[PDB]
Amino acid sequence: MYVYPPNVESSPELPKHIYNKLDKGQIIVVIWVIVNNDKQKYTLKINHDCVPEQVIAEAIRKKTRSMLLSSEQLKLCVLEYQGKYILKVCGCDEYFLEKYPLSQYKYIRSCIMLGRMPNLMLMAKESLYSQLP
Ligand SMILES: CC(C)(C)OC(=O)NCCOCCOc1ccccc1-c1nnc(Nc2ccc(CC(N)=O)cc2F)c2ccsc12
Repeated sequence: MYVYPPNVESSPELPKHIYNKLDKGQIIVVIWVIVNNDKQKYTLKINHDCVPEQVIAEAIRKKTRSMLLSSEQLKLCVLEYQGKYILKVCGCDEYFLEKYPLSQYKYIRSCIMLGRMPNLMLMAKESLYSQLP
């Protein structure tokens, strides 16, 4: 269980041809989760420069929407749960573990260029843990 550094570009600035493909600075992503090992997903529209914990936070917003939480109650729940999970590129041993604008990760910036939908798996942070020798 080696964990590799984040696969990011050298600058958060988007090249001209990629910047002009944003829809009012926003992108759409699909977030998968294992629930039986059944799968559920969210399709979320987010600012391109959201950091991975803000993506997990938006999914927390969607999950608790029916509770009619106030902004303070949502902040409390987000601070409690957003650190217990991590985002992983579907089908690849690559994680978004560090605070970078999402579009600075090479997988996301490639999805924006090619017009492809980013697919990410939200997983428990403990699955990264290696046992001690
Ligand atoms: C924020 C906390 C941690 C309190 O929310 C949970 O306990 N989540 C559930 C456990 O999954 C653990 C990880 O889940 C999350 C953790 C953080 C943010 C969002 C989720 C999340 N939750 N549900 C998702 N779909 C989903 C719909 C309906 C059901 C059936 C049902 N009647 O519950 C089950 C489902 F799974 C999806 C789909 C994509 S992300 C996501």
